[PDB]
Amino acid sequence: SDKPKRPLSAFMLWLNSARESIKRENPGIKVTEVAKRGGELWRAMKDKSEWEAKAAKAKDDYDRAVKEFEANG
DNA sequence: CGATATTAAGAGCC
DNA sequence: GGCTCAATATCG
Repeated sequence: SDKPKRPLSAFMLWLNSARESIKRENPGIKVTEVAKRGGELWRAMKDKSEWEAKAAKAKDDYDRAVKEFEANG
């Protein structure tokens, strides 16, 4: 199928798991507080190759889905 | 289905 | 070359 949900950053990949880790320490948080805590934690996260490999995988399937967007429009 | 709220890195739309 | 992308939780 055409029209993909676009690819993500290495940040967004980690933020989804960090949301659950931040919920364990702060009960009032949802997503925007996790984005602020996220900014300070990602600044200190060297060797981010897990997060970079997962977003690079999403970029390859995005390029595949985008090829079908030109085949169907 | 589309709009509100916060933060980042990559390659696309036409 | 200005605009595009989630992730989670709710209402028009």
